[PDB]
Amino acid sequence: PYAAVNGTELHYRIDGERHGNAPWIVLSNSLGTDLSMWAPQVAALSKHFRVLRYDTRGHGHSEAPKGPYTIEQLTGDVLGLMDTLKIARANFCGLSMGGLTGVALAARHADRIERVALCNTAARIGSPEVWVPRAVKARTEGMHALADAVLPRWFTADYMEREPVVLAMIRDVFVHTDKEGYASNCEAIDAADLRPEAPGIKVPALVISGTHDLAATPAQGRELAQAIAGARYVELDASHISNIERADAFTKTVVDFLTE
Amino acid sequence: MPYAAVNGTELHYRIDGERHGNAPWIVLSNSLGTDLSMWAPQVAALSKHFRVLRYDTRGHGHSEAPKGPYTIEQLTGDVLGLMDTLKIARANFCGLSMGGLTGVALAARHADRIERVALCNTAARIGSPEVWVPRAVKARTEGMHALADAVLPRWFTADYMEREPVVLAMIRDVFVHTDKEGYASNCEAIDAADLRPEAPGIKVPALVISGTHDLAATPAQGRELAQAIAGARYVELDASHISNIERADAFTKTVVDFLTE
Ligand SMILES: CC(=O)CCC(=O)O
Repeated sequence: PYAAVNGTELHYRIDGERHGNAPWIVLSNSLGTDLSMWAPQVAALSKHFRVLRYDTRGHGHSEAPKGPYTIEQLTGDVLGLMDTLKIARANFCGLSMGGLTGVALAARHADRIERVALCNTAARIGSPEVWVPRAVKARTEGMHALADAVLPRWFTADYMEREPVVLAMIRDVFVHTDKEGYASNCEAIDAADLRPEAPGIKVPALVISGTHDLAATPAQGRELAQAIAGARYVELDASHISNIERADAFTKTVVDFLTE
Repeated sequence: MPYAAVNGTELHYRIDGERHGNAPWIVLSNSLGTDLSMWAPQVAALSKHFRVLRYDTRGHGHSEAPKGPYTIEQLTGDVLGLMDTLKIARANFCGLSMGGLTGVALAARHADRIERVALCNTAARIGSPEVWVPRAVKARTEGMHALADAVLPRWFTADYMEREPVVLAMIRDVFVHTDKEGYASNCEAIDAADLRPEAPGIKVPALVISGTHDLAATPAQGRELAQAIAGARYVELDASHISNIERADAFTKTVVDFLTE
């Protein structure tokens, strides 16, 4: 399944009661992942929602158009996807760059968003010292070279040692991400600072951060939550891909929040 | 992502290791209801010694699901057409379940295309009409969620499943999103393939890996397979049917030492 959205082709995947009547949840992935990263949440979510997952532009089985990409393109893909599938309004749960997209969507397109879960993210993620070298390395050396540095930021060393099959699966998706699509998203993320509009988010919002997350910090998640009136901040004992390392605690947090 | 139009279909494939290097090739072939992510625990170790080709079997993953039923000849020709497309002249081959079955066909009917074969959680005749006929009906008329609850417990021991809920969820996600017609047509292929008369004809070094808890393809069938094949060797792992996941480390080691001996 693929949807032509902005003259760009996105791979997507639906779970839950299709004939049924349940609210939608849209899930939005981290840089260097694909929609498989949400597999631990799919069962619980499916009990309450129709679930829409997709591969972000430049990722997974989606197209990689010419970059640099921008936050507005990443926001527009989600809206266009929902347009295509005739989803008038949905809950939204995004991780890292997925959370950043959630910020833009919630601030600017609340008529399309019911509730927002903003996970392992910040209103402004990283800095040019992170994103510029990362995009050069991606472009000039390929993704295999990048995995060694990036993957340790995603999971604690204990989790990786204990779970070499999960790590190998996640690493395989990262290392096979289109290097240009990857760099072009590095550019979108670096260019995006949504700090000015976080305070304009008026939908119910949950911010999840990982205690051990160095890519988007607990301080950043608290800053994001404090900007949003009524936002709830939850910290998990995890690093950056918290929905995997702490799947049960993540899933329970998000489901409880969304079914309020 | 990479696709090749081959044998009258389109297959999604993936290459690891230096693709223009000089290391021998290895082609991996997946189980029914999986996609090429199932071999992710082996990729790192095999990339050290080999150029690695993985692919989504027809009806699976991101490959096309053409009109079924499928046959063991379509499945074999798929591997061959992919190799041909990549200019791969010969390769080691490691297949799990229907992948191991494909590997028996390939090693028997295409010895010159094959270096060494690892035939994993498999048999020269897998299951029986009493399993495959209702399976195909169920997949086609009820969809894959229904099948997942019956099939998945046959792939891992209870304890692994309890200990490894993230691995299970990811494997289940691929299984439940398999095209149902694609899956049923492969059921038909496997049920029709009885490679037992052809196995004694295999001329290349073979390794047979079986899981002591595998009910879908048994140790006993693993031994018969190994005994049909001149010089084949048999190794049994403390696992059920998807042994390259449940006992990844031992599986990897076994396959690597055998293929590089
Ligand atoms: C791989 C599959 O879907 C069936 C295997 C079995 O007979 O249990």
